[PDB]
Amino acid sequence: RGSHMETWVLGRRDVAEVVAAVGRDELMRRIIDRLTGGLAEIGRGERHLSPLRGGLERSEPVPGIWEWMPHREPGDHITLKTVGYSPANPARFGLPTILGTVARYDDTTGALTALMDGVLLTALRTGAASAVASRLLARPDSHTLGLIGTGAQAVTQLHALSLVLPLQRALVWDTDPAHRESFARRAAFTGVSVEIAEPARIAAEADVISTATSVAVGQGPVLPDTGVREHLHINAVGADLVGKTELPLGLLERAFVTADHPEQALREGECQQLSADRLGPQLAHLCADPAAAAGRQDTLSVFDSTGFAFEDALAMEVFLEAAAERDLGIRVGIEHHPGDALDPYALQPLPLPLAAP
Amino acid sequence: METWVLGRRDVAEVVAAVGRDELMRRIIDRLTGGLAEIGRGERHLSPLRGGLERSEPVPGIWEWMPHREPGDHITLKTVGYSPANPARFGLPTILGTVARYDDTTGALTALMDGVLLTALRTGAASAVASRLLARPDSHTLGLIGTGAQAVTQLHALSLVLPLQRALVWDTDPAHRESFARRAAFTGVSVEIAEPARIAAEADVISTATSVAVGQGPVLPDTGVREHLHINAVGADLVGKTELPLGLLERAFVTADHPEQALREGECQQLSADRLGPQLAHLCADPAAAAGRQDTLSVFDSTGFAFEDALAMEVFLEAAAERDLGIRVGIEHHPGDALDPYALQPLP
Ligand SMILES: NC(=O)c1ccc[n+]([C@@H]2O[C@H](COP(=O)([O-])OP(=O)(O)OC[C@H]3O[C@@H](n4cnc5c(N)ncnc54)[C@H](O)[C@@H]3O)[C@@H](O)[C@H]2O)c1
Ligand SMILES: NC(=O)c1ccc[n+]([C@@H]2O[C@H](COP(=O)([O-])OP(=O)(O)OC[C@H]3O[C@@H](n4cnc5c(N)ncnc54)[C@H](O)[C@@H]3O)[C@@H](O)[C@H]2O)c1
Ligand SMILES: N[C@@H](CCCC[NH3+])C(=O)O
Ligand SMILES: N[C@@H](CCCC[NH3+])C(=O)O
Repeated sequence: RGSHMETWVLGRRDVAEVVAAVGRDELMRRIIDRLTGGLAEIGRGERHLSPLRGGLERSEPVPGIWEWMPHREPGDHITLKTVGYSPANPARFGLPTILGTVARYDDTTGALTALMDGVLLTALRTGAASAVASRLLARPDSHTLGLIGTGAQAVTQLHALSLVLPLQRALVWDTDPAHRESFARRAAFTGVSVEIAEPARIAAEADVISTATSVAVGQGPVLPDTGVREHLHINAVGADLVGKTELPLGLLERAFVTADHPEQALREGECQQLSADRLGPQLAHLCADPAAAAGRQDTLSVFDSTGFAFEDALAMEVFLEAAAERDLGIRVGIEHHPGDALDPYALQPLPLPLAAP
Repeated sequence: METWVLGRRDVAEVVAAVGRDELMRRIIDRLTGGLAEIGRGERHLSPLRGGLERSEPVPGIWEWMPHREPGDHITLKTVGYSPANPARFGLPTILGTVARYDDTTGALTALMDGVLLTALRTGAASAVASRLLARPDSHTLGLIGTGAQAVTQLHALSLVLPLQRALVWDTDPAHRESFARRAAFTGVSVEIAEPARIAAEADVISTATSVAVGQGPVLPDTGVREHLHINAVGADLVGKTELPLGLLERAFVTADHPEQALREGECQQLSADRLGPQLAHLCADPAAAAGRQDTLSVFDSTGFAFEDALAMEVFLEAAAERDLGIRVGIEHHPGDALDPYALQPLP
């Protein structure tokens, strides 16, 4: 742990190479497996939920939030995801709405040991979480997926869920016609047929639904309370600003609701709409004991998804394992570790030339 | 767009090209101007920092410190306090990094060392406060704690006050005995002296210790020169203080960040209504300080992220001028913003 040590940086090209080498399906399966196992450890009391995430809300050019998401594994390392939600990014800047990075700090010394992209990782672990929850709460013969919001998360929602359920078709809606019209192309690699459908038809026909929209505060719901199939399972994934919800209260009030992180869901999930005592067991509890969801595949269920840093730490480990196996990334001395630990000015600039000019 | 990364080597090169005094002055100047802007209501204090307490190896904390300049950028310092680092690992107790994110898009635009930058802006803040609240003819500086921050407390204060000597103490004999050579570059003579003597002879003191919660105080509850000014710089865990209560309770106290001070500063010992005007208020109206040079004063320093934003800008200006640093594509920006898998080209 001496001063010599440096930070392992995985850039955009290294993350691409992991995907190419491992393959999209297998990478996602790995992340599903890792999350499943980690959530079960939480459910058994072996590990703790992450502290509540925090952020700085920004009103322009459309309201969004930039957040910090710490998770400590005592004695090992601290993970921090720094992540923005800026829902004008695609149309104004050609950038994703969700832009972030994930860092690892040594628990013992506090040294920054690794840093990587958070955009891909976030999309993957968020799809994976919906898959963990849906494998438990959706009918195992579910064939039709509904998606409300067909932006970036929708892509990994469909992908992840196609890996745990025998999906054959997706019925999809977005309030931006261009975004719903491009979804078939973005979704084609999954082999799942895509059709555009209005929310009322999605509600009526889907076996499982994911909502993942940039709906503004107080502008929900995004799925009307219009008649749904009895066994419907919904992943409510949209999460950013306090005040943002996507599901109608009438539906939520008659569902079995599992939150990823109950205290956080009550603040910024659909559980904003509910009292604490109406919540079913949390996702970690279901992972430790799937029968705590007994019977809930045949009745209305909702997985309230907010995202928490433990999920990022687990996904990051999957990337760092595959990247280490292929020798990827670079090492950069970012942090100053002075030769004399008590002398901040003990720096080492490049030596000066000796020869006469 | 890619992230501009300034590592230890680039930071060393800034110091070598600009020089230590000049770099410190720039930071003093930027902070003085920034704090005065806060004091006029043109800018605002950072939100309260947060952290994760760590019990081992000895109690420490790893913290996150955000600051937003709306429409411009967001700064985040991530910083550990791990006071076994020097002796166990040869690492500084304070280890961190500073990142900048575009406010509009969220994108990570710059990343740099936080170790040097922390020590500089922390010295600078004491200099800002001391120029206001110490006697202008102050000749004797006292330092309690002679580790990393002491070096920049001395340097910064030597630039703003006519200091002739530093009386110093550390509970680790090796740490006090090495201080004269770490300080030599400042031209201020160093003498090792016990806390009772430092308390009684200093014109200005900075306390900057890794004292544990429940340990200390680091000066005795004694009589002091009437005009004594103290910078209380140690700050880490909730619970941690350095000064005796009887000294604090008869001082005029200014905090860098009053809410933060009340939680993790000397002001943890005081009720909220005993804090006086904050540092930014004095910076915008130096006349409010001028009567308090001749009676006991304390600057309660915790550090806040605005200071890190300002110091980082100084470094980025100097680095751009010499085109230092590298560019790394860290964040994935997919060719289609709505397609996370659009990673093309595959390697
Ligand atoms: N739960 C988690 O772990 C997690 C993680 C990542 C992102 N998120 C959240 O998922 C949501 C979507 O993120 P993204 O990366 O897909 O954003 P995106 O901008 O790529 O896609 C969101 C889409 O929602 C559409 N939309 C807005 N209002 C709508 C409405 N009323 N009905 C239908 N569609 C609507 C937009 O037109 C856009 O296509 C955000 O709230 C984001 O913060 C959650
Ligand atoms: N802005 C701020 O106010 C700010 C910024 C950086 C660091 N700090 C804080 O300043 C303190 C010191 O940081 P550092 O980087 O110099 O750490 P360091 O470990 O380099 O030096 C601390 C020194 O304090 C000494 N010490 C411990 N207990 C003492 C006692 N009772 N009396 C005298 N000396 C004692 C130690 O032996 C050590 O040499 C920490 O609390 C740190 O978190 C505050
Ligand atoms: N400003 C709020 C945001 C909470 C997180 C919202 N997803 C906070 O820091 O507490
Ligand atoms: N655990 C506390 C620590 C505050 C920072 C102390 N200097 C928090 O997150 O609020």
